[PDB]
Amino acid sequence: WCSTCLDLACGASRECYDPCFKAFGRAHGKCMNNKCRCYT
Repeated sequence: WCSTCLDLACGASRECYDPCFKAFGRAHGKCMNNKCRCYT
């Protein structure tokens, strides 16, 4: 289904930038399905 997808809902680039950065390493993702999905 989703490879680089976190379990946190989107709503603030900063909110997902914390995890999306500590999980994948790069704060670069978007909000898909009420959830932030980072990509590489």
